[PDB]
Amino acid sequence: VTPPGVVMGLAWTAMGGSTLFVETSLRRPQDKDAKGDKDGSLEVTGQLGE
Amino acid sequence: VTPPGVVMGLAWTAMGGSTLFVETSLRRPQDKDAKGDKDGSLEVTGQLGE
Repeated sequence: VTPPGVVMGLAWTAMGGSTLFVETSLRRPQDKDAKGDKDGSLEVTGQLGE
Repeated sequence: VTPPGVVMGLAWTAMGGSTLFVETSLRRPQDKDAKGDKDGSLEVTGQLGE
């Protein structure tokens, strides 16, 4: 069913190809300040090459 | 059609030359405060050499 925020993705791996999923999630409560103005920094993960 | 904020650009690459584009875009809502006085800091990207 792919609950919100997950998407399928094809990938041309070193052997064959595989239907790797990509996922995301909140990492803190949202309304820390109704006026809050701070960039919603992303934090990537999964053995990234630069 | 070159939608706003994109300009053509010649480049004397390592082999030949190619008409690579340069692109830009807003990264936050601008009117975070109608009175806001913060430097519109740029963020360059694309494997920059210093």
